[PDB]
Amino acid sequence: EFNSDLLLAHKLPETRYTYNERDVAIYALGIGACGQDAVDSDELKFVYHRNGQDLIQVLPTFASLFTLGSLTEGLDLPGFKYDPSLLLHGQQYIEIYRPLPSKASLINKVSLAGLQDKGKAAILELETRSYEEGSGELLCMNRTTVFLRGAGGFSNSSQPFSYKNYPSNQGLAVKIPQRQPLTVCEERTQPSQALLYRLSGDYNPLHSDPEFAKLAGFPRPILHGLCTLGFAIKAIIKCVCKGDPTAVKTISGRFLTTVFPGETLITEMWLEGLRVIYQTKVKERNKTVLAGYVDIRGLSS
Amino acid sequence: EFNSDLLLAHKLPETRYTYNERDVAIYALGIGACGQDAVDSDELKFVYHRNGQDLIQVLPTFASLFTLGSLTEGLDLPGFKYDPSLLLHGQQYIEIYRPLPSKASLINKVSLAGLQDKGKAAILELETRSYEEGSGELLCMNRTTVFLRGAGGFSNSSQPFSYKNYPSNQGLAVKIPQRQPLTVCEERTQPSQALLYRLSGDYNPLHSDPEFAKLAGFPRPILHGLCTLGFAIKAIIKCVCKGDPTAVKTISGRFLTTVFPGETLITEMWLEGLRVIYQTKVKERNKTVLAGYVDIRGLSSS
Repeated sequence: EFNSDLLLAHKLPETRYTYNERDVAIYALGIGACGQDAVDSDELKFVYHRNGQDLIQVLPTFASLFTLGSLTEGLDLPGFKYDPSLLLHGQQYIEIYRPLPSKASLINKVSLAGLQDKGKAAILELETRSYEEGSGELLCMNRTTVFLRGAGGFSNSSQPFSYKNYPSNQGLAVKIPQRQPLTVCEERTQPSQALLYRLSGDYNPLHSDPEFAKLAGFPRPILHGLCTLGFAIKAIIKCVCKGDPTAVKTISGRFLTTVFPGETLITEMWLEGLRVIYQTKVKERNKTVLAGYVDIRGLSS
Repeated sequence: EFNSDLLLAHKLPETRYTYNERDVAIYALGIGACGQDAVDSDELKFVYHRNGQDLIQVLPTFASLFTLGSLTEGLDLPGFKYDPSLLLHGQQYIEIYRPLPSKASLINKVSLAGLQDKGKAAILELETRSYEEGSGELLCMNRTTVFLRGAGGFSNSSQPFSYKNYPSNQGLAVKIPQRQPLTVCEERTQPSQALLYRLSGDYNPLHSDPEFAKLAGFPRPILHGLCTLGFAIKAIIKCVCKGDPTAVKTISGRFLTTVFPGETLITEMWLEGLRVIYQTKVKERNKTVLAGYVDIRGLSSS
């Protein structure tokens, strides 16, 4: 019952998403803004402004909230079924075309960017393009890569189905350079980090419910992968971009191991031209949990 | 009078662009579609269709017409002046997000993507984002890179101004692999190629007027670089993409040497994953005129 033509021709429905400056600030606190210093000049601008909360600046990983809903709700594709509870989020890819406003109404155009038959699992890549309702301008684009356990085996083993409808270098794993890191930044997450971060939209019991997380194989609920990503990109903004969030042009994050709220995240950064290569480790268990890159603006001044 | 902040905050006005299926076919003929064979199944679909001309397919380099006008008129940027006649077109970069329709009404939002003080010249990069009027969807994006002779020295030479507002890997020069090419395709351009291609929009006398071209430093009028680019990308569509223009997702082309209408273009191609690395030479003078890459769709069922 799987036909590739029908699936490639299928059109996924568009979405609306609305947010305001209070949503922006709750997100920023959810990913640790001013977590260590209330008067941190670099990070205070993400949660407060003397002339009104509408003037706070948006952290670029906020754009990841614009995808929420599709994959875990269901998302019916012609000739391709999967179990959403065994879904794993493999990587996130974000491109920021314009600085994100502190409030907006978005229209999200969604499209199937990739599908691979991997034997027992399938890899699915969904693209969300977020247009601002007033201007009509494209603010950003997200590509979400999920590992759909149990969803494989829908095509012929002689030629497994592989589909990539985007430039293949985007989100490619980049090797960690052999030299010492340019800058290392360390930040502790709060014991309640997941309970606060989930108020930005992702209410998955896996990050809040002890019993549910035990049944998933974890001794306590685990921090959202996208929260970890927010911490890392925040660190890059602080330690490489001189505090300016609008320096961030692309974000690639590959998720590796689980993080538990209350642990300390260490982000190591290298600079390769105008690409920041980075890696984030949990200090306590000394495990790498996140890796990727950030393309940044070049400006001599 | 040059301030970096004032320039970065400056917003360029948007433009409208309209085309139909006749514009598409004239373009396709302008970059050599069916140049060698009228009944070529691979290329006839770019200029004719059994069920009406509106069902012809659009060659992706057609999107380069959506930029025309900007740099050549003048385009005033705060604190930065330049002479548009001393403009040289260094590279083109195109991203195709959806296959281009055979007729459209576009809104082009334009923005300053890059500016460099290179001593006596400046490098300027303009981005055009083309939205379809009905859907509002972003069809494609162009980045045009021009070397503006005489425009340098606008910043303190003590710290030359460099500004790049896009992911720097896009359009990077990629090394030609040391192995032999996967595929080579060669096509003769027509002596009148530039006279036909300019009817798609670029009426610069440099490609049509013998006296004007001599005064620019050329023995005869030269073919538009974007015409050469059309030839290269068409060759890649036929020789790598099995004839499907919608396989093309990205186009980078760096212009290197002059081409004269009537010369024969040789395109060499290499495959590195889903990136085609390419190079175009003029057969007669054995000179490289164009180089870049094309990112293509991956689809196992093709």
